[PDB]
Amino acid sequence: SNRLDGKVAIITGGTLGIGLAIATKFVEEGAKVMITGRHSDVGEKAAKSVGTPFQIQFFQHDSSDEDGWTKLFDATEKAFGPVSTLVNNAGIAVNKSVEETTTAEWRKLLAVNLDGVFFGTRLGIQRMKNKGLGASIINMSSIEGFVGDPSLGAYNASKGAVRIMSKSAALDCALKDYDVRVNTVHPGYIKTPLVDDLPGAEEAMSQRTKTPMGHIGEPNDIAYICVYLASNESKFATGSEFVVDGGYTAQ
Amino acid sequence: SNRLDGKVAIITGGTLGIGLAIATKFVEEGAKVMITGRHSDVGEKAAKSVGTPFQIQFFQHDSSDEDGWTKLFDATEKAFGPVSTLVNNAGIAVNKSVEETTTAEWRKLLAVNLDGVFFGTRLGIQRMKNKGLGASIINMSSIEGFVGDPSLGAYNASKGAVRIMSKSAALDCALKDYDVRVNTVHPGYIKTPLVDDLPGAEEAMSQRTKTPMGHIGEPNDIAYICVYLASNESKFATGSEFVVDGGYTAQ
Amino acid sequence: SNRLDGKVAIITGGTLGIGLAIATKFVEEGAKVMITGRHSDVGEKAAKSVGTPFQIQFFQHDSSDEDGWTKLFDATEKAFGPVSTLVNNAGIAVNKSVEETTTAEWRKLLAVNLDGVFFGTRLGIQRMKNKGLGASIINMSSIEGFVGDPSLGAYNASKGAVRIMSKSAALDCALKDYDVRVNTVHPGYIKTPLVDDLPGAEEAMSQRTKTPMGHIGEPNDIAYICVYLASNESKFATGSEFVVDGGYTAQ
Amino acid sequence: SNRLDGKVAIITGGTLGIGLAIATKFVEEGAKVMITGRHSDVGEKAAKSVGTPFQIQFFQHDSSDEDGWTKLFDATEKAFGPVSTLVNNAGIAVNKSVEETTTAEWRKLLAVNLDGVFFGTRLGIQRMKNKGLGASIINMSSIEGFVGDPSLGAYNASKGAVRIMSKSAALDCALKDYDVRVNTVHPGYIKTPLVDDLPGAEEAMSQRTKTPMGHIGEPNDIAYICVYLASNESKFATGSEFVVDGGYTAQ
Ligand SMILES: [Cl-]
Ligand SMILES: [Cl-]
Ligand SMILES: [Mg+2]
Ligand SMILES: [Mg+2]
Repeated sequence: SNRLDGKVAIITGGTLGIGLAIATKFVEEGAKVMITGRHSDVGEKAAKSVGTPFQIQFFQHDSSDEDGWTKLFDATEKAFGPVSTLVNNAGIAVNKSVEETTTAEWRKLLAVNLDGVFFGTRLGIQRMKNKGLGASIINMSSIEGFVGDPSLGAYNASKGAVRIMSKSAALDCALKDYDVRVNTVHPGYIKTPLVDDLPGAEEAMSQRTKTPMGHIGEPNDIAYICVYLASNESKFATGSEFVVDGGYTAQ
Repeated sequence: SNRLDGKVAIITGGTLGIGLAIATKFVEEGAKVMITGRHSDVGEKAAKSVGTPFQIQFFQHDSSDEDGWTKLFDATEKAFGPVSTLVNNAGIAVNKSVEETTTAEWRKLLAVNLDGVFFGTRLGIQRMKNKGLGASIINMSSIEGFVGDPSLGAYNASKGAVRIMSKSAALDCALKDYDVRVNTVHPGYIKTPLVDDLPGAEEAMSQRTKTPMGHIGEPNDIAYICVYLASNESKFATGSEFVVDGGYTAQ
Repeated sequence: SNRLDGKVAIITGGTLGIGLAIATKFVEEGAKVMITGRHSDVGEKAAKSVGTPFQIQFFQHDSSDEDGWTKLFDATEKAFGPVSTLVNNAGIAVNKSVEETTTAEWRKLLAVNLDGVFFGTRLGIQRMKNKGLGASIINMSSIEGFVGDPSLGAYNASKGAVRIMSKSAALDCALKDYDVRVNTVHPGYIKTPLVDDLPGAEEAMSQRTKTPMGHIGEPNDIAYICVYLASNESKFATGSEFVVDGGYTAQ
Repeated sequence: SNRLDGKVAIITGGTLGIGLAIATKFVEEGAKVMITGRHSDVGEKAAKSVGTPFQIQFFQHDSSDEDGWTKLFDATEKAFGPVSTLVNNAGIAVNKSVEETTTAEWRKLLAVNLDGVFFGTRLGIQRMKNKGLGASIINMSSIEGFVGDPSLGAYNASKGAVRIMSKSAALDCALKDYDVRVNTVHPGYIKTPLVDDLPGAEEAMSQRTKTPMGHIGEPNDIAYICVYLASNESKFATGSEFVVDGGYTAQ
């Protein structure tokens, strides 16, 4: 308990599923949290469901929106004081092979999944370096950052990019003594309402040729590894990849 | 707090350095612990330094000793009840290139670092499967399981072996619904009394071309990732590698 | 000899350095080659230096230019018949950390290094599937696709993207029986006239803490692995990463 | 043609399947070859099938036999002159999970697959260093060196060991300017008479959930990457992993 004492976290895509579980456990461990999402309806309800505005607030933002990133860091500092912790969790999927990806689909997915993580990482380093915060940037980088999927071409590109860009940022922050760590988290298949809304999706993901455990994960599985990485417990972990996938990548 | 409620852990090489830190944090999180080591003098003192014999005990054992593994699981069950958690941390180093490794050095190091982890993993699966324990085997597998070191040839062999053997065991346990997870932890350079006893060793390990953070870790850095992996917080993590190395492998 | 009998290859950035060496060895092994580059002065001289217009031609192209990719495949087919082989070699570097990367630098580098490899791979699959050509797409994906560099943030993002996007494409082509393979090549540091023009670059690259061989490579080092991947010798290799780096990533 | 001009190669387990194909292509490319195997009936027939005793000979040897390794290098030097090239191909498999592996099975498999590769690599470095031979050690390290298989526990241990031990040897040889390269080759599933003798093996290996190409490879698939690694074409490749697996590890 109090594993995130004094921390101030931004969690992009924090209004549902994995992001909301990360936000929930972060508040339970003593962090102040600003969650982001595209929809005020979802986001204001989500913040209130977790805690008071002294614990957690919502900021409406598309991660692809560069100017919005400045507003987001300014709003979080105004509410909670200097930001110590950034979880770049916002992402979209296109269910196309490379061959069948349109240029419009390619640009839209990279704008959220890659540009957004770049904008957040770049700004996070500038705003959180050299303040003795034990600062931590956690980039969501998928099992699709390790292995290909024939029907997730653009998503694979974005997650590979996040995986190695995060190492670059980890190294620069370490070498310059910035007191900022950067790591990637790689979820396998996770049961969310969105999976539950697609008939047969969980059953397909639970086949042993996909997930050896024969079931898929829950959002708290990703929340717990994020608490470790945001905490000072992980002060020697930087430039690392943390996989939580039911054995998906082990075979 | 109470993150290892009800757990019963064996930690090999648990009498000093990283193993002792893992044992200390495991007891602090509510686990019963049996630590092993070659020397009764070190081991009985270490157990008493951490807690009462109702919390932690010592069992004298060389991990290379196959028959001793049976005695160790029997003694732990007699003291604390069924074992839920095994940390295979016992290991030795030979400071020779492959070229300059004698056959006697090769066999001695593999007996501890590889045979020992095999004997512990094999027995752990048999003893901890199908009991609803949330069982977890944590194999120590080094940054030397990912990258070569020209003067650690046999050690590199042993750590590569542990890395991939652990995936095999993770997959079999997952596919057979055994309720046993197997993961590897990969420390970079860690400050211990043994490092402190070698003049200039910490300074060499802290050079940026080795450890980008410009310093080395402390035993608690490895203890915290082991608490996560032993706990039910990591119930969807199996067959994964967890690196805590100050950026060593990121460059 | 004749290891690329009947092959028709496009090599982007084929007018200089690594691309020119690949083109030279491809023509030697019996391939017909279209090389691309931004500058017709360089490109027309380069094609004539290697062979006759029945062996090798130049097509002026920026790999970021989507419409130009269509014209490039059309021109290659007109000159040499159906394309069997694509080497996505064109690339640029920005020598900035993630922190210091401007948005204009980010967008410019991703346009060439990521968008261009996507446009080439997508069009390559569409044009070379189901023609019994033994088709092969070779993506240049850098050692910077495996490890971070603190001063190559955008470059690392682009090379990690190419690494995993290529696996996606490899799998879709294999599962659909397209007779198209996709693989990545990961050069370490290679001596080119351009490296010769950067004072101290080769010397810095040649430090044992960077390249263990204590020297950097030459363009033919990359040409020879590309001949293997373009040829039918590699008909069971798809979704693989081929590193030629002097030991850079082994430590 | 003549890609292995002047080379003198030892190929362990060179009398059947993959080893025999490597030997066949090595002789075709101008190498002198000593093949090893346990059975003189098979070995003498295999050598005569490929070439004359001035091109290729057989030496009876179990790779687990340390004293026999000395006699093998002595016999090869006597027949062909100084050895330039070693392919550590000899291997055995036990079809047991870690849980089900007997100690006798463990020790027997490690004696061949790990001890034998150590004995060969160590002796190879000692005999081929500092002779200007362009020396090359190629270690067979399996897709089972990258991913687990629930029913290949000891095999996975041995192949992970070879993978990382080879990086250690590569680095020491590079740093000491020995003119010795060390690399690993990782075959996927390969059709051999031995696979043909296991009912349903090829069919199981050919499922898209195992090999995405929907078929397995042939021995020449491994021979061609070994020619590249033995030749001076690969003079900048050391400490690298070369996977030829039909897409097995890409998903
Ligand atoms: Cl040009
Ligand atoms: Cl034989
Ligand atoms: Mg490195
Ligand atoms: Mg896989």
